[PDB]
Amino acid sequence: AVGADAAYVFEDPFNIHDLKVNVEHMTEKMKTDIQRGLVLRNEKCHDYYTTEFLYNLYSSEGKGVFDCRTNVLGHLQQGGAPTPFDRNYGTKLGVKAMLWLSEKLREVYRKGRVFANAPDSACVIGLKKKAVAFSPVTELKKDTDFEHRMPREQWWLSLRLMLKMLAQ
Amino acid sequence: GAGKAIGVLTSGGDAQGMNAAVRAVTRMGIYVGAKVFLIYEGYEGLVEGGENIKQANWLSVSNIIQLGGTIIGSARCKAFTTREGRRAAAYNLVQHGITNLCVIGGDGSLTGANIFRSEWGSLLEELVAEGKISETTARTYSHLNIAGLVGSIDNDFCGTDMTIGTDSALHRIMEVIDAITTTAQSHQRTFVLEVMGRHCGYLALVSALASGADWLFIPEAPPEDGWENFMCERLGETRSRGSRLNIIIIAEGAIDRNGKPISSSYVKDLVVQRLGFDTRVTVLGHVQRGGTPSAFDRILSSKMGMEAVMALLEATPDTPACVVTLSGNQSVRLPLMECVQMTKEVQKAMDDKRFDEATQLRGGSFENNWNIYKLLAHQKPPKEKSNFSLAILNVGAPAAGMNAAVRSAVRTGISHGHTVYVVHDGFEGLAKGQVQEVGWHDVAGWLGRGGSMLGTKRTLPKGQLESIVENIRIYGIHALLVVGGFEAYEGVLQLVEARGRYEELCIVMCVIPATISNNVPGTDFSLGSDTAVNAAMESCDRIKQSASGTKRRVFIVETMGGYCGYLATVTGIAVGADAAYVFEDPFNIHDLKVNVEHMTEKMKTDIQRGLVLRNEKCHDYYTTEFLYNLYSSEGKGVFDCRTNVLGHLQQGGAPTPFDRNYGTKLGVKAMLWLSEKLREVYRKGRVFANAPDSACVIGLKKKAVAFSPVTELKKDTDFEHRMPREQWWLSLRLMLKMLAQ
Amino acid sequence: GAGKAIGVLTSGGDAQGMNAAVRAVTRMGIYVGAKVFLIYEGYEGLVEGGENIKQANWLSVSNIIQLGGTIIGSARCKAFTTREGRRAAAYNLVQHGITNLCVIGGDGSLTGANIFRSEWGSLLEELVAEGKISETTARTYSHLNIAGLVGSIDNDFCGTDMTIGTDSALHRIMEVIDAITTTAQSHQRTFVLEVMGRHCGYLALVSALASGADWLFIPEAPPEDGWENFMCERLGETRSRGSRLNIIIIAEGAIDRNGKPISSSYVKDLVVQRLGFDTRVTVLGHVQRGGTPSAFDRILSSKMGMEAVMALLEATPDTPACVVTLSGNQSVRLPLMECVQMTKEVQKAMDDKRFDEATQLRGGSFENNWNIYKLLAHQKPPKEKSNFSLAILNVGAPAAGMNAAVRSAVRTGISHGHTVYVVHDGFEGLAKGQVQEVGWHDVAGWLGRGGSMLGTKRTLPKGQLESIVENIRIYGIHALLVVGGFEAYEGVLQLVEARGRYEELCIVMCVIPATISNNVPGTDFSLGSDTAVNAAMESCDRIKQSASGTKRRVFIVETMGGYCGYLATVTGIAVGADAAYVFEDPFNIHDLKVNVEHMTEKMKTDIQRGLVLRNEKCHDYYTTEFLYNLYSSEGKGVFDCRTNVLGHLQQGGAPTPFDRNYGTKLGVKAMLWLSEKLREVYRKGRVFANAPDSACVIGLKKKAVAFSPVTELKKDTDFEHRMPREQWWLSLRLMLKMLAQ
Ligand SMILES: Nc1ncnc2c1ncn2[C@@H]1O[C@H](COP(=O)(O)OP(=O)(O)O)[C@@H](O)[C@H]1O
Ligand SMILES: Nc1ncnc2c1ncn2[C@@H]1O[C@H](COP(=O)(O)OP(=O)(O)O)[C@@H](O)[C@H]1O
Ligand SMILES: Nc1ncnc2c1ncn2[C@@H]1O[C@H](COP(=O)(O)OP(=O)(O)O)[C@@H](O)[C@H]1O
Ligand SMILES: Nc1ncnc2c1ncn2[C@@H]1O[C@H](COP(=O)(O)OP(=O)(O)O)[C@@H](O)[C@H]1O
Ligand SMILES: Nc1ncnc2c1ncn2[C@@H]1O[C@H](COP(=O)(O)OP(=O)(O)O)[C@@H](O)[C@H]1O
Ligand SMILES: Nc1ncnc2c1ncn2[C@@H]1O[C@H](COP(=O)(O)OP(=O)(O)O)[C@@H](O)[C@H]1O
Ligand SMILES: O=P(O)(O)OC[C@H]1O[C@](O)(COP(=O)(O)O)[C@@H](O)[C@@H]1O
Ligand SMILES: O=P(O)(O)OC[C@H]1O[C@](O)(COP(=O)(O)O)[C@@H](O)[C@@H]1O
Ligand SMILES: O=P(O)(O)OC[C@H]1O[C@](O)(CO)[C@@H](O)[C@@H]1O
Ligand SMILES: O=P(O)(O)OC[C@H]1O[C@](O)(CO)[C@@H](O)[C@@H]1O
Repeated sequence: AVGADAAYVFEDPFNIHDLKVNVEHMTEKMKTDIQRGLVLRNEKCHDYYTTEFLYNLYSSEGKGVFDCRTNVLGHLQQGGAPTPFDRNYGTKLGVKAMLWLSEKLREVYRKGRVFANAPDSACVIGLKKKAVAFSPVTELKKDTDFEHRMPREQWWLSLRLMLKMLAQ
Repeated sequence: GAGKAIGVLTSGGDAQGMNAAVRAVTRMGIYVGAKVFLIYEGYEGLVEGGENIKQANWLSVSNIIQLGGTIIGSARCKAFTTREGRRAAAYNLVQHGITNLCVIGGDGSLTGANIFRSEWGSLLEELVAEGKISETTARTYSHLNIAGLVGSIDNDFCGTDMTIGTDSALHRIMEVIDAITTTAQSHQRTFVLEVMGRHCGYLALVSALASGADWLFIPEAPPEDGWENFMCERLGETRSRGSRLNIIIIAEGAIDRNGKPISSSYVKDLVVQRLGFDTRVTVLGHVQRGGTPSAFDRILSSKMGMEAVMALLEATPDTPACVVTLSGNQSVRLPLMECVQMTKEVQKAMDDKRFDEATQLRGGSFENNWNIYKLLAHQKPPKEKSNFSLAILNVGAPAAGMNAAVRSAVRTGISHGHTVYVVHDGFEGLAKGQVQEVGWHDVAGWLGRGGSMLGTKRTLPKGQLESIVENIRIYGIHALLVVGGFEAYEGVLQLVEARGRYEELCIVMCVIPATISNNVPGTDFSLGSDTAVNAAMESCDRIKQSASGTKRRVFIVETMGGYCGYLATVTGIAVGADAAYVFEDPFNIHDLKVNVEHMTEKMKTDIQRGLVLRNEKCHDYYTTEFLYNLYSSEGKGVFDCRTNVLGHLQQGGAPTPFDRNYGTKLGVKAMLWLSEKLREVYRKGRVFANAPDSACVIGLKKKAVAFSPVTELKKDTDFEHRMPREQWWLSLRLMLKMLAQ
Repeated sequence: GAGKAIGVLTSGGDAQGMNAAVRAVTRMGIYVGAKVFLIYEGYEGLVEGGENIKQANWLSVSNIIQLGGTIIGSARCKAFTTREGRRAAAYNLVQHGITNLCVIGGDGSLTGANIFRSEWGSLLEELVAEGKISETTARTYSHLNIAGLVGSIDNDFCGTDMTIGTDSALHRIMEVIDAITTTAQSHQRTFVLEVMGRHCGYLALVSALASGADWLFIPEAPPEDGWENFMCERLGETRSRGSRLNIIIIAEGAIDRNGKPISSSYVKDLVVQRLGFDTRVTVLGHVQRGGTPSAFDRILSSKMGMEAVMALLEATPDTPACVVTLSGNQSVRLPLMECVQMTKEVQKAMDDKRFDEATQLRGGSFENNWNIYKLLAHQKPPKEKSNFSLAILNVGAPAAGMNAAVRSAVRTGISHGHTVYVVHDGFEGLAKGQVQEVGWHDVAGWLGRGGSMLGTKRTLPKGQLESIVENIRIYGIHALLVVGGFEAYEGVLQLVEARGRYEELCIVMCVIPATISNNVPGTDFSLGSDTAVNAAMESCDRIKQSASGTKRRVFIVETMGGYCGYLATVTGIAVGADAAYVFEDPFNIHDLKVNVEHMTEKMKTDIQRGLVLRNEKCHDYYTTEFLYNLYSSEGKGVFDCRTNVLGHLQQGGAPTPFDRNYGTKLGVKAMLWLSEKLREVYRKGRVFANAPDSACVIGLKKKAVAFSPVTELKKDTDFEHRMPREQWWLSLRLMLKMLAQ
């Protein structure tokens, strides 16, 4: 969204050679009229190559050509008021989850008491590729990384090719 | 660069430092492309051959640099003196195709080595005659090239300022003497300490000078007739005038005027009979021949082993056999028979009761130390009583040796009849007053202490110059002796540059460089650097032991020294570090990658460890945490990484024997120069020092002492990074990088 | 809590550690509110009086804890044996109003002290009769209370497990022996080392056991008839079967069966005549009586000096005179004449040729060490040849002592006829195979090495348990001896808890605790802690020297040890640190303010320095950088602050004498227990260990050795912080805080 020259991410492992390759591209870009740069770093993309590491590397190997600074977008990223999409998306999910909840709740009522024991009674409402789906919470367990707290396969890894293409 | 073989052996009395020499000879010979053979048990295995000779790789001499003695034995041989044994030795070398030989040992082993060279051709002719070898082999290996290394604690060999292993022998001696002084002072006991040194008094003189001994017996200066009365007078004077203990050093070859040996038992019986003092006698024995080698011995043994390999590969049959030695503070190369003959001539002159001729043959440095020792041992009653007044300052960070230099300068000045003051806390004190007059006994026992008794500060004088000028005039101070680091040089320079504005600063000044970092211009060694290298070497040795226990580990160790990379460089040589990152050698990210891949390659071998040193200010960005993260990341799965920061442990505890003697000598010599200039600039009833020659830095140059003016050094100084432009020790980095794979 | 006086003196042969005792006696006596008087030159100044007695403040005993000998002299006196001298001594104490007296010294000085007490009343009566003092003064000071401290390197006093100064004497001896071994091994020479110990063989036995000496002469076990042949057989066997050198220890009071002294010169002449080996003789002499005190001596001297002050202030005239001693590992208190008489009875039994009675009177620990030494010196031919098979592992971080314990266990097992294996890199190795059988000579020379020769890892077994079970079954291993830290205890616990799922883990297991941090449950001391405390003490002493040179400075020093604050606590006691921040003593910001203001107050005095220790994990937030910023800010203008991080230097270099012997003893005893259980659980042709009693931790409890089951310790262990619930050493923190102002 901001035309960043690089975005370092856990899902795309990077070593010191990749950082050199990005630094020399930044040196080449500094010869042109657009004498600036911006690289993003996820807060836990690398165990060792932290943001201070990248600062020192970029400052050293780009000495004389450019200088370097660091920013840490803290809890500003949680945002102020929600966007129009978040308002509508939250409203729709609240209605649809409640409808599904009422349907299951009258389904599992028998002999004067509620009794939900099947795995289908504990679900995650979510917008899949096409439309809404209610995946059981236990069925998702085989597609979840509880160490890193994220799913195995993520749909948005295709966007990284566009990111790297739009940057020289 | 080579297609030939090298042989190496140790012979004679072992000395701690031989292992570093064998390592350096082996690794340089392998680097140059030559085959290296380790010859065990000295000449005995040279004659015997077979399993005693075996080819060595880069790992054969690994993990030995910190060990005393020698790993290849050095037994004594009798058959090699005979021609039958020498032809057998030549046959063994020919069977293994060895045409060069390195011998580490004293005068006798080197004499046998050259006799072996001098008839190598005839031995091959005899071997061909009996049919042991063919004619082609004799023609191929027709010559033998010899390079000699002098390993001995005695330090009698004439062509060498320091034999391999004598500094560490002094370390063992001073460890013993430092132990004795506590109980001796506690019980008020005299002690007679018998030191080794076959027919030489170097060890006894240096140890007596470093320990403040009350009397010394050396064969080079035997005591005069009726010396017993003079001994009793001195020892009675010391123990009467506040000296709680007395120490008597006696070499194992000491003699009288008639050449007859003086026994330590005699000295004990004399002091008991004629003074009644409770006394004891200790023979230090073979403790001197063992222990870990000191830092200087490792560095020197590495330099000499490298140079010996260069000599063996660049020699020709017309070239005479050579030894590699010290002259000044560089690795010179001399011919073997000249040095052997000069040592024998010294011994013969000393045996013929020509003690003056023997003294003049060895060199005048021994006589100067002998006179310095006698000057500082006891108080000769002064008679000059000049009107001159002095102050002595400590400035900069504390260094091990400041107390020795202050004691030497104070007592020399009291001997010259001056009123001596000492300033507490440096220029800051002199601004705040804090000046007191000092006597002979007020500085007793300071020789063995590290740190600073007066106190030291980094404060510079220009901010408090009005108060400094006031106190200079109140106490009538006519000269300053500022012993310290770069801040001392800066302060004396500021006082000189302010002479026009202030007349009282028209005053003689001398700077004794004393700092661990070795950054003061005008000298090769700053007082306190040897103690710091030894402390860092000990710490890094413990770290290597920790790393070798936890296999597949690398350590990043941070050394002090500011922008000066001396302390990291010589430390890394002394502990076999794989790299030492230094301001004077700029390094980028590519060099760090290159070092990481070498560490990965080394982790495939049997030596699965690593150690890289980093000066505390070698790089603006690539700090120690940066190197940690880089090494941990790119070496993931192969090894892990840890960091250590050697903080103010590098200032060391007690000073080494070298720092004690070096500080003592600089204090005497600076005071002599100070008195000479002070009586020179006295005219019409007042002192008036305005020329730039009156403000100087005493320092040991390449050869000997020199007094460089403080303003003349300004054009060779970096006041941004606080160090000189050109430094003599940048050559050692090539040896450091060579000894590491 | 007091309104009375204390007197203190040192007498007899000095020992390094007396200075710490004098400091602790003085500072505790001042803390309790009593006046303290330093009595110089021992009983000589007690009789002489006058200037020899002077009142002491908190700074009189400052900057002495790291010094050997004694600062108050300890001369010998002859007049005090007479009643005229004793009444003069009593008169001097009465003139200064001293009614309590602390005496530091051996049996003779304490005997004279009690004779002085036993007639104090009659001496006062005589002084009143001659008119020296008035009746009111005699009635006020009518009694004398005595507390004794045993300062001696010999360690002959019966009521004390360790006399003040014997551990440091062992440090001096091992420094000497470590020096000798390099040249001895280099030249293949026998050595005869004469150690002190007046009529006692403690020093010789411990040093021989720590150095792997090939023969020992002690008076408590004189050699049998015709011992010369047996000596020649052993020394010929060693030097024949790969032992390059031989070491012979000989106490200075050694004797034959007829009580006749055996001279070291005789031993030399015997080995020359009957074996022809090149040999030498060294008399270590008074080196043992001096040098810096080791860490244990400082800690012990501080504890005993505190306890002596408590005894003097809580005693009553009916109470007999007492000494403060060691029993187990606590500060007990015994009556003086009982211990004096028992020591004399031992000496008389040894003089009357009742060597068995003298041995049984001293204690069985000496005999056990004597048998352990003879077992491990040479290989007795085994005959059992059991089918049992063993493996030995190193786990955790490397510690100084692991190599000693492995050598002891391997050779004991080979003596018992077992097939012994060693695992390289711990449980990780055992998973990866890496098992090799080991022989007697395969472990020679390991006693003197730090770190780990086998290699150690933090890996735990449950992740590779299938591979571990496979290798256990392939090599037929029937027992494990896992020497290591908390990770070893955890691993053996995991193997025990997995016995139900895997049958091959039904196997006997023993854990030797070996780690610097002293965090393994089931023992008071872990193998390697003494070396680490000594290394940290040396480093902090150098730091204090740096701080005292740069006046008005405070240091924050970070120690290793995880969450266990043992290493920081005992280090801080050993170097007089003003504070030691520890996990077990929670501290908030108010405590840091309180310490900063005390440091500000201390900076007004003559001792303008400071030192606070911080365990590496004492606080989640208040890290070392936090303390740096706080101390620098709130102490701005008064002092500056610096930080040091003692990294893996605290793992130490070579092990101390204690770690060598302690590792050797634990290896033997663990192996004995292992063989006993292994033959107990053998039934119907197979080993089957399933009870919890078959998996244990060998450890030295309050009194003696115990084998606690690994599962029983689980209810007394903190697996979150990796340390036991209750720790014996939390009492030392009160002494630490008391000795600091
Ligand atoms: N003139 C000589 N000819 C042949 N070999 C010699 C000669 N002198 C000494 N050697 C050899 O040097 C070895 C030891 O030398 P030595 O003089 O005893 O000790 P150091 O090296 O301390 O002088 C001896 O084994 C001997 O074989
Ligand atoms: N501290 C000492 N140790 C060893 N020898 C000494 C010492 N002091 C003096 N000597 C020697 O004893 C002799 C007498 O001392 P000397 O310096 O000549 O006194 P003087 O000033 O009367 O000439 C000299 O030969 C000297 O070299
Ligand atoms: N411990 C050491 N550190 C550095 N250099 C040393 C050391 N020991 C000796 N040297 C060098 O070898 C020389 C030996 O000194 P020496 O001849 O005894 O007295 P002097 O320095 O007065 O000539 C020294 O000048 C020095 O250059
Ligand atoms: N029986 C005694 N009566 C009085 N004083 C004694 C007695 N025994 C020893 N002393 C005093 O103890 C001092 C030294 O004691 P000593 O036995 O010689 O050394 P140590 O403390 O090692 O045993 C002597 O000065 C002596 O005055
Ligand atoms: N390494 C040694 N050092 C000192 N004394 C020893 C040593 N080995 C044995 N002895 C003693 O010499 C004697 C003979 O040795 P011993 O252990 O009895 O052999 P054996 O198994 O034949 O009985 C014994 O009295 C023993 O205590
Ligand atoms: N260096 C030390 N560190 C800690 N404790 C020690 C040290 N030295 C001795 N001790 C303690 O004093 C005792 C002396 O040990 P010792 O009697 O020689 O043999 P053993 O330990 O087998 O009984 C030890 O058990 C120990 O509790
Ligand atoms: O560089 P100098 O002034 O010669 O002294 C070296 C000392 O100075 C230091 O910077 C220490 O500075 P501080 O004592 O002020 O902390 C170290 O490099 C070293 O301990
Ligand atoms: O806590 P342990 O396992 O008993 O050993 C103590 C050592 O272990 C350490 O954690 C060091 O760990 P590393 O060697 O892995 O860096 C330190 O607390 C200390 O050096
Ligand atoms: O060990 P050895 O053979 O007695 O050697 C003694 C000699 O060693 C030396 O250090 C030189 O070999 C001399 O000081 C001493 O005289
Ligand atoms: O210094 P001195 O008086 O010769 O003392 C020797 C004795 O000192 C001791 O250390 C005990 O006083 C004994 O080992 C030795 O016999």
